Amino acid sequence: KLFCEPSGQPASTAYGPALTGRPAPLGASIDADTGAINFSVFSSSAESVSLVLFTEADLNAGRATFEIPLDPYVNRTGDVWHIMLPDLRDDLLYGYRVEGVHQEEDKDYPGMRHDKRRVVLDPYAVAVLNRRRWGQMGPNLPYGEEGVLGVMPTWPQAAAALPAARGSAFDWEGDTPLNLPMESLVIYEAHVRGFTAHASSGVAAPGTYAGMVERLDYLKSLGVNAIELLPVFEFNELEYYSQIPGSDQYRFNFWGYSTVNYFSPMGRFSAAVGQGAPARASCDEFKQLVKECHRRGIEVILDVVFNHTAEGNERGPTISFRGLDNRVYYMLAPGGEYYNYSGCGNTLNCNQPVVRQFILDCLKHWVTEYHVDGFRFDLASILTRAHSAWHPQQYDQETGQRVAMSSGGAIVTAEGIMTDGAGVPTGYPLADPPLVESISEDPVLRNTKMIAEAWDCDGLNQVGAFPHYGGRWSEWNGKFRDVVRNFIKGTDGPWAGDFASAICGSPNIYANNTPHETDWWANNGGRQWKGGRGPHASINFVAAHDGFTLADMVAYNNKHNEANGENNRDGEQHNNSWNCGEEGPTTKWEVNRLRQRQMRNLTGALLLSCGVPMINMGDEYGHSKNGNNNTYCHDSELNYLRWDQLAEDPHGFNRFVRLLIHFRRATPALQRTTFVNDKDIQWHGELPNTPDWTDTSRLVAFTLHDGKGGGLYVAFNTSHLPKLLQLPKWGGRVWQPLVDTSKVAPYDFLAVDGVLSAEDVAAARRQMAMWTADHTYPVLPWSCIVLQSAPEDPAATSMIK
Amino acid sequence: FCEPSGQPASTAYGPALTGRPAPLGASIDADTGAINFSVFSSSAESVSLVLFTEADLNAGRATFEIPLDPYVNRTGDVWHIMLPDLRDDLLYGYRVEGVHQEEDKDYPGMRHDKRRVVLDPYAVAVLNRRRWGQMGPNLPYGEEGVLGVMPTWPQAAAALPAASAFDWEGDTPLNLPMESLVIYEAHVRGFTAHASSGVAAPGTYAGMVERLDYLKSLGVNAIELLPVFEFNELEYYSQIPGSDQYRFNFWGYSTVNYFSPMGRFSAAVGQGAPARASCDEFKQLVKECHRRGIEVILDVVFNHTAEGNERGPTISFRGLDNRVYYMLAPGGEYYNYSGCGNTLNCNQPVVRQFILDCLKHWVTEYHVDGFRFDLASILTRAHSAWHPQQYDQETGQRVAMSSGGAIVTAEGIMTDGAGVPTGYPLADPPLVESISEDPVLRNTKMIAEAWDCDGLNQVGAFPHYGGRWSEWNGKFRDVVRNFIKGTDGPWAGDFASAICGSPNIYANNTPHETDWWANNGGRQWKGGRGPHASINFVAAHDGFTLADMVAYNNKHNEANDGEQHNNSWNCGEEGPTTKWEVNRLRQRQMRNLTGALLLSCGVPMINMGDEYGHSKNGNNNTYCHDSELNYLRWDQLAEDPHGFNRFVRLLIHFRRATPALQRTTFVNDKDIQWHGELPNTPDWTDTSRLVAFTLHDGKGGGLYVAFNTSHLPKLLQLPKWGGRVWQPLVDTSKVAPYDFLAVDGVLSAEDVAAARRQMAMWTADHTYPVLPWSCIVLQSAPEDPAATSMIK
Ligand SMILES: *[C@@H]1O[C@H](CO)[C@@H](O[C@H]2O[C@H](CO)[C@@H](O[C@H]3O[C@H](CO)[C@@H](O[C@H]4O[C@H](CO)[C@@H](O[C@H]5O[C@H](CO)[C@@H](O[C@H]6O[C@H](CO)[C@@H](O[C@H]7O[C@H](CO)[C@@H](O)[C@H](O)[C@H]7O)[C@H](O)[C@H]6O)[C@H](O)[C@H]5O)[C@H](O)[C@H]4O)[C@H](O)[C@H]3O)[C@H](O)[C@H]2O)[C@H](O)[C@H]1O
Ligand SMILES: *[C@@H]1O[C@H](CO)[C@@H](O[C@H]2O[C@H](CO)[C@@H](O[C@H]3O[C@H](CO)[C@@H](O[C@H]4O[C@H](CO)[C@@H](O[C@H]5O[C@H](CO)[C@@H](O[C@H]6O[C@H](CO)[C@@H](O[C@H]7O[C@H](CO)[C@@H](O)[C@H](O)[C@H]7O)[C@H](O)[C@H]6O)[C@H](O)[C@H]5O)[C@H](O)[C@H]4O)[C@H](O)[C@H]3O)[C@H](O)[C@H]2O)[C@H](O)[C@H]1O
Ligand SMILES: OC[C@H]1O[C@H](O[C@H]2[C@H](O)[C@@H](O)[C@@H](O[C@H]3[C@H](O)[C@@H](O)[C@@H](O)O[C@@H]3CO)O[C@@H]2CO)[C@H](O)[C@@H](O)[C@@H]1O
Ligand SMILES: OC[C@H]1O[C@H](O[C@H]2[C@H](O)[C@@H](O)[C@@H](O[C@H]3[C@H](O)[C@@H](O)[C@@H](O)O[C@@H]3CO)O[C@@H]2CO)[C@H](O)[C@@H](O)[C@@H]1O
Ligand SMILES: OC[C@H]1O[C@H](O[C@H]2[C@H](O)[C@@H](O)[C@@H](O[C@H]3[C@H](O)[C@@H](O)[C@@H](O)O[C@@H]3CO)O[C@@H]2CO)[C@H](O)[C@@H](O)[C@@H]1O
Ligand SMILES: OC[C@H]1O[C@H](O)[C@H](O)[C@@H](O)[C@@H]1O
Repeated sequence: KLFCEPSGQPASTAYGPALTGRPAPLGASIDADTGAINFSVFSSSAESVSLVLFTEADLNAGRATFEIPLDPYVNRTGDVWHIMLPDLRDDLLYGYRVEGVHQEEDKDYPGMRHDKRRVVLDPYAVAVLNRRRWGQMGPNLPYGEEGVLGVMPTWPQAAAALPAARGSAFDWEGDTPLNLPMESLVIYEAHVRGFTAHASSGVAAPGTYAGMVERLDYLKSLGVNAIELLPVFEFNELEYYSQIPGSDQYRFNFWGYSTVNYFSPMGRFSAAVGQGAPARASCDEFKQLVKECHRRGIEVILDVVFNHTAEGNERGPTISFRGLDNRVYYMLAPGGEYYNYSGCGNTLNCNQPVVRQFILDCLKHWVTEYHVDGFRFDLASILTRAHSAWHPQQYDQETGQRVAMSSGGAIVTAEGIMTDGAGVPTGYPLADPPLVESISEDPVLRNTKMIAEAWDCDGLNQVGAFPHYGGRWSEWNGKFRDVVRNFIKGTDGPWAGDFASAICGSPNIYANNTPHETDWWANNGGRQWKGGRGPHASINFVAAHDGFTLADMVAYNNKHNEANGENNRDGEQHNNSWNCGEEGPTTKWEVNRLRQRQMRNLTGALLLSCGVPMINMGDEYGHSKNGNNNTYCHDSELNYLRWDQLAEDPHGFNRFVRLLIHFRRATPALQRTTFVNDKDIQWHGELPNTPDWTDTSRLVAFTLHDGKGGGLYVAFNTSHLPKLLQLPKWGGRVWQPLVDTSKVAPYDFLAVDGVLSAEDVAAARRQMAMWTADHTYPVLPWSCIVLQSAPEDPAATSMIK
Repeated sequence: FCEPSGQPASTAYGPALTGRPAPLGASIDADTGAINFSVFSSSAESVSLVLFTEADLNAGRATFEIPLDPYVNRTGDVWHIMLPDLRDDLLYGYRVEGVHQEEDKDYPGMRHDKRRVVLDPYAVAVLNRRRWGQMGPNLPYGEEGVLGVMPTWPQAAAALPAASAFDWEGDTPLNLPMESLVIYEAHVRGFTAHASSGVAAPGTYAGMVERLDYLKSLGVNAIELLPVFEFNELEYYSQIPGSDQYRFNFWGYSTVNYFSPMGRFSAAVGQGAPARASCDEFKQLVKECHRRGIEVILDVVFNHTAEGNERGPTISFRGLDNRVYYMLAPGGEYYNYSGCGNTLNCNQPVVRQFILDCLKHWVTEYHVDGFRFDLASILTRAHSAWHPQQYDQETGQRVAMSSGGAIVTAEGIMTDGAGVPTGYPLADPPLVESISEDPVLRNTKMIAEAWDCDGLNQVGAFPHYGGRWSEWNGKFRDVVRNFIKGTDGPWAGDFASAICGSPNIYANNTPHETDWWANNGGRQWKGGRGPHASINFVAAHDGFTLADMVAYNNKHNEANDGEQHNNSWNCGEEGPTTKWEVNRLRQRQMRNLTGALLLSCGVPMINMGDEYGHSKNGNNNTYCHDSELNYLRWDQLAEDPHGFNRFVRLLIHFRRATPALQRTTFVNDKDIQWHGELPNTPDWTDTSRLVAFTLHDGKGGGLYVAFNTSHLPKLLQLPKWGGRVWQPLVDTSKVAPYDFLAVDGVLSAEDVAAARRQMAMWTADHTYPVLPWSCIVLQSAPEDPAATSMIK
């Protein structure tokens, strides 16, 4: 009955005799009055659970240091196994050896995959230790043979770190989440390793959290106020380890979309872990990073991958969920086959109530413990899909043994199709997925920003209609990307009209609510989610870590992923790109000229649109992956911030981008929570108020008011020919040049900085005064301008100085 | 030895000697040191030499009078006397007695009056009134013994030769190749009269010297002076109803004496110095021009004199030999091809020789470099001849002759003695021939204003004697003015020709169907000349200012005549305005006209003031105004409110630095090519508003030039020259100083490089945007792909 009562297992050279303990909280926690360590882990299906303890030396030799088997009657309440250890030695790490049935051993129990030869990881582990250093192979052991822990050299035994002692807690120094209004954000999408891994970073600890801190100043000076980190939860970079043919380079799991543990920071991004620090060092190093971001005005948004795990399918390794309770954690068919909506091996059983709670807890854990500001949910559609349910295992009354069940205990239709227990066939996209409801409504998370990549690998696309619970979710707007890429490169079809919509924050998606005639989601489950949102629901992007780099969108018609080892079958097939006249690096002046313009024209579309822009690390200076549009597996300069190329800025593109960011941020009209109307914005062409929406259009142009008598004139000429634009006349006022991608840098962006003085800017405005007074502006093919309304001053046409 | 001629000595000289007829004028006998006086009159009966102290001259009174013996003191029609040991501070004239036609109708054309004392045509210096605008004395003119005509025309006298020659310090005329000239038409008083000039002696030869560095810095290498031969600025002295101000003869197109420099442009004469002081003041001016590589070209007026018609004053020729010196009908009426009252008898032999002697004088004595011939057509016309006077061998008295001795046809029409009707324009005028062939003048430039007031126009075919003559090209003016304002018609085509040095006017051997001169007297002159035959101008002292032809549709001459068809456009409003679009457009058009002028083959001339936007407030004939209308506004030049003076200055230097525009032969199709919005696709239609051309430098480089005269802007596809890109230099659509991208005190070489780079994407695309009513000049340069990287 009582938690303090000893449970029978004897003391050791490193702990007191075990006590009963408690179900809550899940994970390992410090008991407050005794100082002891309570362990709690869920499994509905395990027959036995042992807590396994390791020193690092023993961990590395594939052996346990101590084992404590839990009594199934004492050390268990419902489905939560638990035990407590006083005087536990700090140099020890922990896991669980879970015994039960496996389907390959007995057909009658499909979905069960217990294996006592493995020691599995606590899902709620605060920190994980296995391999200390990025890219370091696991130790050479006789894996597979009796008594040795670990799957293979690329998957050695891992273990969880004990909770920190009372009195030892992080000095936040009064740090808090920043809660910046969403519409005010400029998101930079970044990878922790790649941010400083290149020799040119010059940081003390390349490719780490601490390293990232040394170069955070550059981001603040760039004008960014949010950073979105690619997956930061423990993953195994050696999981795709193999040789690249034609090379001695080896491929890795670099990006990290394959999560081993969701509660622990990636240890092989921690400088301290590389230097031999205890496993929790990653925790405090990550905290430090978040503190440093916040000091600099930068929010932290974590890319989280709750739709599949590193365990893959049946052929993958057993490291956590599979060996604890495979039927609970993964989405399974009645035979035990893994659903593969992720396209990565398995699908997490998101709406199953234990799993739901896991995810809730996880998000609260990162917000509360690490002061994070938001999450970006990889393939978020899978979080809408209905789970697989199994009946609770029924045991024999007299015998105590295990009783087999109709359909293995899978809850099915009369036709055998799998079900969520509540009458919904497994996989069905729910209009009201209870996981998403809980995320949207949990008080701990109420000021936390949520962003959905609203699609998955089974062709489900929910953009415009992700279950958003009152405007509580924004979305990666891939239609924006497609529209901007198409319109800017110069293309027939609806792209001018669509581009104008993109510029306005895509009201055609988020405000409008009449669905496509053949779109099943929008006509059914998504129906109620279709309006009731603003332009800030749209995360706008032209490029991401996925797909072509900005520079490569203008240098490559086609992808070149041969080095990825899926023989070019991977990555986006339709990039809507144009090489500007020749594939890859060229010597032709005409083509390079054009690319310099196109890069800026695309950036202009991005930073001059309503909604919320996101920039892919590197795109702000011309970064190239040599035409590889899916560099998930390369630990090389293809995925690193080129501090050397940034400094060089050979055509002044970084200056242009920086300055446009700052300008965007100084322009309230661009940062809205409600959609612009005809008083806010007007559309033009070669003549004022005469836009071209035809299929052959190559021009979109508009005025944007500032509600103080001023505003901007913006134009995108996507023709192969130059044009003379007649500008709308605002009485008493004249348009003044600011942006012009026709001009060689620095005259492509007329604002004061280290390169152009106030005098230089005024001189450059006066030069054109005859043109602007005339309300006439010449534009180059494939070019972009931004002008500002100023009070007319007839003295502008007299001699300058 | 010259025999004594019998006249007594006096306090001022010794017993007179006979003297010689040569040289004409007053001169020093090399043998005795005596002053020899010589003077032509075939018609006179008596001639007395009259001498004046300055005091006596001022009081209308002669100090001495020496009657000449008609036998001993005369050889042929030349009267002469020598006076030894003459007080050199006296001045001289002649009292000439003879018949007058009003006192006797039998002698039409004779206008002797012995109450007058007339000036030596060959006078080296004249004294009459010492200061500009100074009224003559208030004498009882017309009464017995009082000399002078009225207060505006008091008695003049001529100075004697000096017995201390000027120090030229090796000065010679510069003999610059004609094709290298940029000419500045200027007026000696107007140049420094304005308070802002800040000179010691405003409005004088000495004052002009003090500001010549301005002209050198401007890049001008020839100055053409409005008439510096003595004239009477009080000829038109009269009050202007509007104002306090009086009307003058300001410009000076009404000469009193052709051999004397205008005394009232001399600071020294105005200060009481002897009359000769102006000779040295003028020599100093020429010397100082030459030190600065500036040539001196004199505007000369040999087609008429200040004596007007029969209602004007007898001061010189009329009283000496009216019949010789003036073009007369058989009743003694004054032909008036000049539109001024008289016509000088240019091709009669004594007259011819006078003009020639005059030109030689100014070249030899004053080191002048060239002449501009006012209404030069008049010098091509046949003169009027009269039989030599007949006297009774018995009585000695005059004999009347048939027709008054006029040499007429059977129908009574006047003739030149050799069968040509008086006034007929000659293919081979001996005066123009002599000018063209005389060795003294062989390296002297000659410029004809080849028309006159009876509608004779000879441009394209002035008798030029192997290209010895250039001409004011009035076609250029009209064409450039019409093309640049935007005007339907043949203007684009004519403008292209104007740019080529007007070969349609000077090398075109095919004359018009109707033009008499070209089909007859001028036929032999219709070719054999290069573009340097054409003196190009957009404006001159006559007509509208550059500024004003862009600000006024119609003239405004109330305060006074003046051109009626000006081909101007005010750019949207008459005169001054606050409308911004008008002022902007005027600023461009000033540059656009000046560009047409300075980017054309031939020889450009700039009218004083037009390099800073000088205005005459819409008055297009300011001949009678001694005021800031005709003064160089040093204050306004200093202000340069929209950088127009800078623009002009640079354009002039750039032109001098461009051999391709300074030619003695005409451009062919290898030299120049004609483009439009597309390369090699010009528009010659009646609605054309664009002319553009490439001009080779002979080294693989060259210029792209274009004038958009449309009201709409254009995009221009430039012609692609392999391995090369066009760089911006001139763009009249850019606000100064970016209208002219050249290094000076305002733009660094850094500034220029950066201005060029800005546009590297436009030029590499071979695409150039131009504003309406604008003009650009680009410069072919080797292609540098790195131009489009960061300027840095
Ligand atoms: C938003 O969303 C997406 C997705 O989240 C992001 O997309 C990017 O990231 C993706 C994931 O990184 C990436 O996809 C690529 O990887 C996945 C796998 O994660 C691939 O998925 C398919 O193919 C794999 C591999 O064929 C299948 O895996 C199954 O089979 C293998 C067995 O072949 C199992 O591997 C396991 O066992 C092997 C063998 O024992 C282990 O390898 C070991 O031995 C080898 C030699 O024999 C050695 O080479 C190796 O070093 C040893 O370790 C291995 O470690 C172990 O995992 C799997 O477990 C099993 O599931 C999948 O079933 C199948 O779906 C894709 O094809 C790849 O493209 C995307 O391209 C990225 O774009 C996106 O970025 C986000 O925005
Ligand atoms: C090249 O080509 C041309 C021409 O060379 C240049 O053109 C410019 O210069 C022109 C010449 O300066 C200028 O023309 C203007 O002036 C001329 C004359 O020089 C005019 O010619 C016509 O009209 C006049 C005036 O009616 C005629 O004059 C004749 O009659 C008058 C009147 O009697 C005579 O005047 C003489 O008599 C009176 C007697 O009392 C004297 O006046 C005095 O009393 C006045 C009051 O009662 C006082 O006010 C006055 O101050 C007193 O002195 C007068 O002084 C005296 O001379 C004339 O002698 C007699 O011939 C002409 O015959 C007739 O042809 C033009 O009409 C004028 O426009 C042009 O406008 C310029 O553009 C050009 O610049 C070059 O490219
Ligand atoms: O140069 C003359 C030509 O220019 C214009 O066509 C260009 C397009 O604007 C430009 O986007 C690109 O088109 C490519 C598509 O974007 C790409 O998806 C793929 O299909 O290849 C196309 C080119 O190979 O390039 C073309 C021209 O190269 C203009 O639209 C034409 O009308 C014009 O004749
Ligand atoms: O005026 C404010 C208005 O701006 C935006 O509307 C523009 C659209 O984005 C744009 O596509 C275009 O719409 C036209 C279609 O493209 C065309 O095919 C045809 O059907 O006509 C449509 C209407 O013109 O132009 C509109 C502006 O007229 C924004 O989307 C609006 O919500 C906003 O109110
Ligand atoms: O290219 C060398 C050539 O240039 C100049 O000739 C141009 C003329 O100046 C210009 O008027 C124009 O002539 C055209 C007429 O206006 C038109 O009405 C019709 O008759 O055709 C004419 C041309 O075909 O163009 C010519 C250039 O062709 C200049 O006159 C010469 O010095 C030189 O030979
Ligand atoms: O399912 C995968 C795909 O879904 C969506 O249709 C997106 O447009 C695409 O970018 C994404 O990768």
